[PDB]
Amino acid sequence: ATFEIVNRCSYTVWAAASKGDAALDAGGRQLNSGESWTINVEPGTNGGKIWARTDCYFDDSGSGICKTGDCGGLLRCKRFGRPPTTLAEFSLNQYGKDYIDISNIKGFNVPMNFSPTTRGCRGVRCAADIVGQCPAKLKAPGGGCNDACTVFQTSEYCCTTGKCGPTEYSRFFKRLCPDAFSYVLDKPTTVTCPGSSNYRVTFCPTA
Repeated sequence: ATFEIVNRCSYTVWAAASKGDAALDAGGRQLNSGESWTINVEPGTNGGKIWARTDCYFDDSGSGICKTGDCGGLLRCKRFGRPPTTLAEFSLNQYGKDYIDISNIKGFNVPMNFSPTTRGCRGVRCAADIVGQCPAKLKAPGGGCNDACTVFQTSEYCCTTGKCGPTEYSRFFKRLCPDAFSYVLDKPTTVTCPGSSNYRVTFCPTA
């Protein structure tokens, strides 16, 4: 499957793509404003994610740091990123269907649209000004709006027991972005697409 990753933001981002125990494609790349990066994701990939990283520095070996979304200091991510990260999430070719979503369960850094580029389903978007509106207790000084699990580390926010409800913090994310997951047991906003669809992830879509 092909994913075109487009940075419509006015600022540079460092895109990242991983399934948690491996890179997808090259795993990460710099995208200046307006740049596009097309990656190939193997069919059957389960639990893949694409995100943006902000305010990164990398040396000539591809080692460094980002203020949001850092993946163990690597330009080419093999693992998931450090919150806060708006997440494009997907599992492909699962009994004939692909499943996609946007999640704020690990916070929000950059606005995003995640849409199919082939027929048979719809896209999702979370492009409200979550960072500007972020609750004071959730604001990440390095940038972004953390989720409440990252900040407070409670069973309720982290859904550790499997039995959690919505919270004042989850409701903040959900009010701003109804089409994204706001907590683990949110009513799902997953979209079912035809198996082997292709996609576009656009950072700052309303930019």
